[PDB]
Amino acid sequence: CSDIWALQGKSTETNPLYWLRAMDCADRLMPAQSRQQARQYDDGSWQNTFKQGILLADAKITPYERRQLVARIEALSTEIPAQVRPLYQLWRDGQALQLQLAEERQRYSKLQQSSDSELDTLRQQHHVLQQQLELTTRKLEN
Amino acid sequence: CSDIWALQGKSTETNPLYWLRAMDCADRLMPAQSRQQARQYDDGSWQNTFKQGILLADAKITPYERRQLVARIEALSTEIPAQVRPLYQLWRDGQALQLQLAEERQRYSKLQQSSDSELDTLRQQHHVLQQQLELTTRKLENLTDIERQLS
Repeated sequence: CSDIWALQGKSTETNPLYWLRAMDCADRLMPAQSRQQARQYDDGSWQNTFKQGILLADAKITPYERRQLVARIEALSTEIPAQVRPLYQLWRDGQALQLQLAEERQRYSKLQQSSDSELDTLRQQHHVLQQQLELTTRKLEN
Repeated sequence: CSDIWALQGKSTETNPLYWLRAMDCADRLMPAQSRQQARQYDDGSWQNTFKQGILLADAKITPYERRQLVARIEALSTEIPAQVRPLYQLWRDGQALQLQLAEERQRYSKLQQSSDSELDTLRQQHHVLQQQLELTTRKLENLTDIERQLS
């Protein structure tokens, strides 16, 4: 696994077995090691961007980091060798669905926040309205 | 792509490039074509069960159906060869996320319904008490003005 990251060349890039190993090796790393290793692959070529994505995906990254990860991976989709596309696609779909999950959890968090604040606003208003009514009833008796 | 599903053997089942090609071909089928193909691989072996899962993955299936497909191949995951395991993990995690998203959307649907019914009732109560107080306040104002002018 120590040797797989440095491999370059036409014969390596177009081999689905290479990228499968790379992804396998990344799963074996500790999240902190994945983040650190990904930093090496910032040249901007599709090969390094893909390698960076594979490593960065296994790190403890933020949802907005993954949003940016997904975007960079989608941008280079046309340069992915035809043989590798089905593997790339499967890995990308995995990153995409993790993003959707993060977005759904955010949606739920916004609904639970807004509903609670709206409910309690009404409950404070119910307290004022109830007392003001009973004060008014009292003043009518006087 | 029509020939790919029929293959069997040690040279094929331990072949990551074979399963990759299968997943690729499954993408090029319509749900009706997927279902018909899946019906022919139901012997119960890990090979067939994996095939079925791949075919039925994008067959417009229910979350319950998805969970069953996942479950059948998961129960035989130890039999999957070392060369194929990394690819199986990718595919399973994709299905696992889909099941998690189905649960999440169901959770959101429940909170949406429950909160809307609780808010509607409380909004209705707020409107009623507003009108009540306004009618009572006006009465107080009116009656006070009469007594004050009298005094």
